[PDB]
Order: sequence, then C-alpha cells, then structure tokens
Amino acid sequence: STGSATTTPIDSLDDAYITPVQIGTPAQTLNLDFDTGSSDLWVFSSETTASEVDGQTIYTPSKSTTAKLLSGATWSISYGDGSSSSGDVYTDTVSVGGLTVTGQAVESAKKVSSSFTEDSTIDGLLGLAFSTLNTVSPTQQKTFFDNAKASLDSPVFTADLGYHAPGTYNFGFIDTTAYTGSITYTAVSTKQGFWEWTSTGYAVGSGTFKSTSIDGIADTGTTLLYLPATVVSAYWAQVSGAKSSSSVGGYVFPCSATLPSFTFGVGSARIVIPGDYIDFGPISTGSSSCFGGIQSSAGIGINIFGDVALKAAFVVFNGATTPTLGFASK
Ligand code: NA
Repeated sequence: STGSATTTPIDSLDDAYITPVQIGTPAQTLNLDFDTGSSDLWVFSSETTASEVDGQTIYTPSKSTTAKLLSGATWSISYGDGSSSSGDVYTDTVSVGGLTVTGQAVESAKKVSSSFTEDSTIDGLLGLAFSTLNTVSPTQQKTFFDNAKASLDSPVFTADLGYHAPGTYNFGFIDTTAYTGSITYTAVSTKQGFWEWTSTGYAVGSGTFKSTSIDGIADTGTTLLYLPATVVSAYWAQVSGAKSSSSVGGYVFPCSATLPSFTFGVGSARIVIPGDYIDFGPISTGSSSCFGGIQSSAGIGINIFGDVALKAAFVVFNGATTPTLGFASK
C-alpha cells in the first residue's frame, strides 16, 4: 500500500504545516501537524477542557463506531518550545492520503498549553519519530508509520515541504518526479529516538564550504534551523545590521536586507537554502526588525534541521531495518 497527502502552511510565514487526517468511522477529518521530532498522535477532542479549545476541530470518540478506550492508558508530552499536552487514549482507524491503519493509538487531549489553544489551525500532532519516544503509559504505543510499515510497498515516507506553498507527505514510495538529480543517503542514529544524522558542513552565500561535522535531527515539527553558535554567527555576520537580541530571543536583522543563502552538506552533496527562506518577517506587527530563520542551538542541547532546511529538499525517511535519511534538491 501507499498514501499521499498534501501538507499546507498554516500562515504566510510557513510557521508550521497541516495535513488532513481521517480518524474514526464515519471519518472525522482533523488537520494535524506531522512531526518527525516526536512520536505521539494526539488530537483536540470532546475531552479537551472547553476553555482550552478555540476554533480547533475536535475528535469525538463517542461518534466513532471503531473507537475503543485503551483502558488505563495516559499520555503527557512536553515539546522543545515549552508547549505541552496530556490526556487519555483510544484506538481507532486512522487514514492519511488513502493509507489506512486499524488499531492506531489516538491520544485524546484533556489538557493543552496556551500555544496550542491560541493556534486554531492545528487540531493535533502526528508524530513520525521513532516509537521509543512515544509517551503513552503504561504500554508505549507505535507511531502511524511504524503501524503502517509492514503493509507499505517500501518502508519509507517522504517529506516535500513547500516554501510559501503546499507540499506533500508520501508513505510507501519515492516519487521520482518530485526531485532533481539524485538522492544522497546518510546514516541515522536512533539512540535518542530521533532521525539524527551528521551534516558534512556548510557555506554562507557564495562563500567557501566549511567541512565540519554537525550532528542534528530532521524535524518537520520545528519551524527554524538551529545550529551551533559559531555557524550561526558566521551566517549573520554577512547581513549588515543583524544582531542577536536577548529581548527578542534570537537573531534579528533589518527588514530592508537581502539575505544570503545557506548551504548544508549531506555527504558529498549540498542542499542550498535560498535567502528568502530565512526571512520570518517583522518581530511585531509593523516593525522594521525582522526575525531570522537560522538561530543558535546553544542551550537546546541538539541541532535541529527544521522546516527552513527541510523545505529546501526532498527528504526520504527510510525506515528499513537500518534507518537512513535521504536528501535531494528539487
Ligand atoms: Na517566534
């Protein structure tokens, strides 16, 4: 089997992407944030504290003929941005882009933090990291990908995120029409539960490529590119008037600037992030200070190849016995 679903930016900045997901019988369609940096499929629900719901579509298990309580199971998750959610668990039928899994753990939120409530466009998360990170207790649950894997034509999924435009998540096949050139595959460590890999270096604009190992994670649920402070300083040094602002919480730059590209290495191959992808717009409405899309990972404890980086590539998440990542230009 295969599946193919369109993913759509939630706003004009590409802050996140939402993908429609069918849950239950008859189908309830919720727009979920597919997150290769976490491993829980959780939704706003009929159980979510009413004051914490503001415009989201909810899953109502009592209206699904295939829902069953996973008795005694609870979940609770905290993300890198400080957000959190928790609740109980149902199993139900879940379909993505025509690919169906029966018996998927659907984590129903009883509580969500303010950042979730405030984002009316995201109805929950669908985790695509390794199932070792799933938070369900006392019986850890599998991701949608892990439950689908054995049925798929190939044990893979791909992320093809758009810049200010829709893109695609495919399951079970490579769309050879969706990228240019060849796919370069690179090793993955699953030791922290992430799609963790080592980039071979970077370049800023038309500058020379610096060969250096940068360990980090491929994380579709993170907006920005978080890299070591040395790398990030070298990038922003090429933008007149850019500075790190402790008050704003990262590098800012004059909205009048034209940003340089940023290249990262994948083995001997190179992915180029256009400068425009690194502009996250005014820090507050009407400001002439703009927020940068490349930020320091110092204090986060891991480098993160978030959407800024991934949307410059066609990315293969290869879930074979030995997982690997692939990157192609597009
Ligand atoms: Na921000």
